[PDB]
Amino acid sequence: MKPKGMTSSQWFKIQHMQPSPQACNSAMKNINKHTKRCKDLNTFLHEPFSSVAATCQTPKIACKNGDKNCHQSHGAVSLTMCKLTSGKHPNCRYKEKRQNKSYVVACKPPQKKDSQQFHLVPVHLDRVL
Ligand SMILES: [Cl-]
Ligand SMILES: [Cl-]
Ligand SMILES: [Cl-]
Ligand SMILES: [Cl-]
Ligand SMILES: [Cl-]
Ligand SMILES: [Cl-]
Ligand SMILES: [Cl-]
Ligand SMILES: [Cl-]
Ligand SMILES: [Cl-]
Ligand SMILES: [Cl-]
Ligand SMILES: [Cl-]
Ligand SMILES: [Zn+2]
Ligand SMILES: [Zn+2]
Ligand SMILES: [Zn+2]
Ligand SMILES: [Zn+2]
Repeated sequence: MKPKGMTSSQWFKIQHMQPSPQACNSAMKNINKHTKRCKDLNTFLHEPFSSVAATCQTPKIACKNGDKNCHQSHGAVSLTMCKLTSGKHPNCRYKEKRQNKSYVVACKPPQKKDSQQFHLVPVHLDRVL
């Protein structure tokens, strides 16, 4: 789970930002280190953060929860889905699936001491098209 006191924007970066692609089994170790149990599924976006925060500028659309703070990407990007196939921590073994799809992020204003560069930042990944 997201550590107490960490912002949602910062968590989003840890969980999903992977500008240079990494193998799932390596990359999922840093996702799995807070619970030290194997996360079942995770998607990594192979884009610079600034390009994902730029998506917060597209027209507002409904998230999966019904709230109108989601935003679709301008275009498809490279991303990797990781899916747990076996193991127990620290042996979380994943099957990867590399894809080129658009995505939808939920966005909110930055909080606390988040950077001031972006007036809306991604706080969670809402869907992959
Ligand atoms: Cl997240
Ligand atoms: Cl951390
Ligand atoms: Cl940590
Ligand atoms: Cl995910
Ligand atoms: Cl990043
Ligand atoms: Cl949602
Ligand atoms: Cl709400
Ligand atoms: Cl293509
Ligand atoms: Cl998420
Ligand atoms: Cl969601
Ligand atoms: Cl989805
Ligand atoms: Zn940590
Ligand atoms: Zn709401
Ligand atoms: Zn997430
Ligand atoms: Zn959502």
